[PDB]
Amino acid sequence: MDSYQLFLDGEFVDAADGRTFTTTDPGNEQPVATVAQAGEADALRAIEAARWAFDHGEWPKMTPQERAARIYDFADHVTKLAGRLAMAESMDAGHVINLSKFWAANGAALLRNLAHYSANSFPWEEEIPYSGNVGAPGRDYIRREPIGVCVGIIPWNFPASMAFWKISHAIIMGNTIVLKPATQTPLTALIIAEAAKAAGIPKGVINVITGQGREVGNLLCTHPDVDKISFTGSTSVGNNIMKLAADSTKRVTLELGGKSANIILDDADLDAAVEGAVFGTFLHQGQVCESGTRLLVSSKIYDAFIDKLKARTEALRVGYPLSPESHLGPLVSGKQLETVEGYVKLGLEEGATLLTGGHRVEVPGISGGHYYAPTIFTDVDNRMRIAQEEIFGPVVVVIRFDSDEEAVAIANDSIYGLAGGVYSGSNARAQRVATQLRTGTVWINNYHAFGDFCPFGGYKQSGFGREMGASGLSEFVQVKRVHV
Amino acid sequence: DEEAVAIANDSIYGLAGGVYSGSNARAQRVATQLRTGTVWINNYHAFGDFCPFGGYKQSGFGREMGASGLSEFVQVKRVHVSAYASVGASPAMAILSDDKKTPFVQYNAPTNIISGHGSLPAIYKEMVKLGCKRAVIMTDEGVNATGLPTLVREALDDFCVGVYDRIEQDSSLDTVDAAAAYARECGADAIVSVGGGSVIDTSKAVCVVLKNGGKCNDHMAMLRLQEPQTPHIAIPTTSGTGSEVTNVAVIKNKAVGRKVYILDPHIVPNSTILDPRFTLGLPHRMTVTTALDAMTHSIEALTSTRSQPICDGQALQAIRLISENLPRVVAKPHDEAARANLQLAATMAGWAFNVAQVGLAHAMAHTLGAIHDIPHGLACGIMLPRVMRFNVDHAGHKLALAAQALGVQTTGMDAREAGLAAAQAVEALMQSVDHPRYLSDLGVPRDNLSNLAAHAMGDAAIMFNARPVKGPQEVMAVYEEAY
Amino acid sequence: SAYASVGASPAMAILSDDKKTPFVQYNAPTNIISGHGSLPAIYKEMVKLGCKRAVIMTDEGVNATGLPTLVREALDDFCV
Amino acid sequence: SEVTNVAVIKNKAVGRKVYILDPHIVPNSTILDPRFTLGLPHRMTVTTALDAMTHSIEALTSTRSQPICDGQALQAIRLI
Amino acid sequence: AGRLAMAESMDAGHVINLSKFWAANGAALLRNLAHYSANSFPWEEEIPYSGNVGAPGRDYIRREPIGVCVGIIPWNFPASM
Amino acid sequence: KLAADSTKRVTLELGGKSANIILDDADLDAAVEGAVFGTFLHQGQVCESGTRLLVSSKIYDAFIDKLKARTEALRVGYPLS
Repeated sequence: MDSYQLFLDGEFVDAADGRTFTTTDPGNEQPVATVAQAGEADALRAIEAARWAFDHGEWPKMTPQERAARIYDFADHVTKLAGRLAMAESMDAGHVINLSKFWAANGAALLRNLAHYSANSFPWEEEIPYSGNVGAPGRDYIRREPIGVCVGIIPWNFPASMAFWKISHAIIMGNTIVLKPATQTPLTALIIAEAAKAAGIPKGVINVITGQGREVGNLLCTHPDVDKISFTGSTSVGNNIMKLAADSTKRVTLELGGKSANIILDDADLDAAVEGAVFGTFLHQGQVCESGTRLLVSSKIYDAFIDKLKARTEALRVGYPLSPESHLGPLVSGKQLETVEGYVKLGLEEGATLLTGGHRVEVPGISGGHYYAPTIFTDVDNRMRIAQEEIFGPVVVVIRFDSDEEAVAIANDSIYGLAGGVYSGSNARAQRVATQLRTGTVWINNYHAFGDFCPFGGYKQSGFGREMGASGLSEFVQVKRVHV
Repeated sequence: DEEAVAIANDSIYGLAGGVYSGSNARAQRVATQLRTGTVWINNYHAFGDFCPFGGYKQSGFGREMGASGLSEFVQVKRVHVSAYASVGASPAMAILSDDKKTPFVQYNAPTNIISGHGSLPAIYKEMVKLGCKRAVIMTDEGVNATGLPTLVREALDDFCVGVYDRIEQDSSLDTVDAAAAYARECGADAIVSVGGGSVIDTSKAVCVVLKNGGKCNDHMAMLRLQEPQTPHIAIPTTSGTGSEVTNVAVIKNKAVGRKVYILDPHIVPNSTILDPRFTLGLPHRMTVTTALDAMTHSIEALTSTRSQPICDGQALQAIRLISENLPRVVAKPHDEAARANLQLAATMAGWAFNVAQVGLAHAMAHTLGAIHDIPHGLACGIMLPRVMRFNVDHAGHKLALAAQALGVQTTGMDAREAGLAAAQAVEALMQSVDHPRYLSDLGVPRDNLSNLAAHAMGDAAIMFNARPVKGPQEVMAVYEEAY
Repeated sequence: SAYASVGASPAMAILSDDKKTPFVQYNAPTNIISGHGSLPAIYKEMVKLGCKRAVIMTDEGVNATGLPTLVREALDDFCV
Repeated sequence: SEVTNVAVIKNKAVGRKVYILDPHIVPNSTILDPRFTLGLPHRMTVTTALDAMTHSIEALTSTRSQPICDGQALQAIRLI
Repeated sequence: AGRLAMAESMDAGHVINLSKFWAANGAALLRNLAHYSANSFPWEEEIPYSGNVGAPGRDYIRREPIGVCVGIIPWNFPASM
Repeated sequence: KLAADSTKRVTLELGGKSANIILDDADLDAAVEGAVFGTFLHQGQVCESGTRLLVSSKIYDAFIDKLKARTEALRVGYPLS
């Protein structure tokens, strides 16, 4: 059985006390590997390593063009581990192989693209031709500089992708990052740290610590030597991490969950609309943050849409993640399965009509595993708790409307603002609907259209700040005005 | 000054600061190290409407004034308008379905084709059309020994300013960098490539580097460039690689030991010249290997998941021309018409697989070439029919069309039967034209097949073939069958 | 001359019985978009060409069928 | 006409169709959406199909026929 | 301008030579920021290269107002802040 | 901390202890004038006041006397005067 170690100061080391814990495959409930359990001493060591790498290391001092070559080497060594990363992701987080086989390629492409943009197009120095002050002649210009030590906390939804996002955004701009993966899925961050070590990244730039409980997270958030926290997860934990970081006045970026609405207009193509709705709701068993769990369907096409949606949903195959024939895998843990069952029971109590699913699934040839059938609820009002509270499971609620204004009002009637989608046969009508949605991302006739230069983020209580693009890169730099 | 900087930064606040000095350079050296949101040199309290201000550390966060200040009071929304509104239009949604076909692609072929007897002098006018006056010829030692680059130089006359002949077979990033440096020192504004696929791909990379600057490793991306690159004219000397009309260039990364890609419609050569003089003297082995490489291109393009009727027409016409004219070239080496037909077949096969994309055979051939230095044509030819039989059941009526193009009669037969007949015809042609057929002849050991199969899965050509590759266990089977 | 071969010029074909002139240059730069529901791609094609103000040219018979209305809705704000 | 470089215009003051022939007048892009021909009547369908067939057959026979044009013409004939 | 300067001097203790410019500075700032917003601020921005070849289409950025804002200012520079 | 409970965007502008650095090649008259201004504008109640004055050892003696004289030359009186 494989053994994994913390990545501190450019080397793999055990925990200070030598404690370890075992990860488990959600597909068959078998142990996968043993991972070292970081304590408070290891968190302190990582913080000092990052602080020394920033204050006295060569990483923040070298030019963007010099950082670009190191990032290219890092991306190449990341590509060299594609199969291992995909297999570990499938065995640890439950991603199906058809989904998880692209993670290393996507991460390397993102690294190369962001490094090229930083080295070639990012405005590291910007002029101010007109300062608005005639009594102070001189040269005014803007310098952008790295913030310092960054702490990135990622959830169990997309471990490899989120780790790549955090590491790229932190280190490409010249900062040093301490990465803390989720308790359930720690392997992919360590595998990426292996490529970071192989590529010759300076020591202390990238640190990965894995630990159960929440003492390590509190120590990371409240330490005076940490300059920025980038957190992704649930709203309740983010609202507490922000309170913890408030005591030292440090920059915090929050990416929280959503209850994204998918709108189908009466002129939409029913085949494409059904396919897109099914994809955007049941990709990765509905455990994506931007999942369209609220399906707004026009009254003029409700009857035709419902039957096709039912057939398409029943056509899905649930099986082992490593089997290429599987479309859906298991939930990340038994607690998540119990939460989904509780939400289904609540929805049944509230009076919603259960169209399909709502029960556990036994995968043939496999004993154990957290498998759940995709679930559809109909006759749902927008003020029901199931239409208002995030689930993180393969459950969808269908709500009908009569007009585009009513659809917009229903979609905006939520505390989340992460994403949304519109399906229509006219670009003008879809854009008219989209310009009124109070969400950070709107997809027209598509869903889950990820991009390297397309910023994404949340409105309202879905968080603040953006990732990817110049907007994402600007979160990790300071702004200095110099007057001569 | 270092002590002053250390004292100034020794605080929990980062709002502002000031430096007074008689030298701007010294003051700026002191200022660039201060961890404050605003630094004044020889001034103080210099407020401005477009000058952002704010604090570092425990002086707060965020900025006021300027675009930086105005950006604090706006949200950012990303809107994506899909180009297609149909089921199956996106490869990403194919994960949750048993059907993997993705037929939605956009077709383009802007290359200006020049062909015929004595068509080389047309390069003199093509240079004027492209607005270029300083061309540098890119070639290699083997082609330079035959005297064809001398013919190209005489055709260019005063538009040629240099010749670079140091391009090596299986070129790398350093070869591209050296060629780009040599082209830049000569003040080139256009690149003329005379050679095989390696020379043409290296010239594409050299054009990208010349246009954008930097190093070759910086530009290894997919669909990133937004504007036309340095003008490029390709003059192939092999009877098929297709590289004169494709948008992809493959470069070896010696520090990684892996062939990297650059894929962009803007790296397609502006023009190409199909003069039969450049292939009249080609030996027998090169002729048969390049013809079989073109045949593999056309057959794989007819079978891939992204096959389109235009690509089908190109592939079928190329297959017909190759089948009709390869025996004529083998028997009658300086038959000019057959050489021209082979060149046109190669160009059309390149057009076909530029859009339809290649499958597993090229994924195998690339690893074979990267590890054992095996030429591309032999590797493609020896694995074409085994890949055909490998995909014989998931390929539809396409293989029947290929068999009809080769000449095998298919007035009535099951799709399996027609697919097997097509591979039988391909093997018949291969044996008729003196083509090598087994990997044992070229020195690959039996045991290294596991490592080769493992290295095969890392290529991007997978997931474009008709049959999805479940893992290395099937690549093992095909490699062993090829032994 | 762009060509140095016999039969390359149509003018010299006057003094010969053979009239074939096979020397031409081939080009096809048009970007082909096709498939079910491929009309929305015009919105991105307008951005690729660097245009923002398109005018639809049609006739009465086609305009009566409502296809130009579909094109206008696809163009949205790029149609003037 | 969506991919050709020639445009034919009638000159009413002369009563003769005049020509403009240039590679730079080729359309930059075209959209082949089946919605734009799904409602075409029978007479228009057969006449346009026969016009395309005439194009392909004449191109295969003219004095300037080339193998690329031959492939295009043959594929078009087969599809029609 | 005169009323604002007099009130600032009497309320916050600013000397008249300092407080006599507050209204002019505020109006100039308002005009400059309004002109920049109307003419140069990127309210709509294109994304020519999204980094995703599997999702063709038009990507662009819309910038929109946040909503209700609360501004708390200290006694240092009341009018300017 | 109060705004954390509803997850709303917060921008903070807090105080400072800004340092004013005088190098040995600086012009002593201009340096003294600038230091006095940047420290005593509005009685030092500006957020960006340079309350920490870093002076090189090579020019300390000459700078201190001029700074003392310039500071004692300041007049304190009614704001409206």
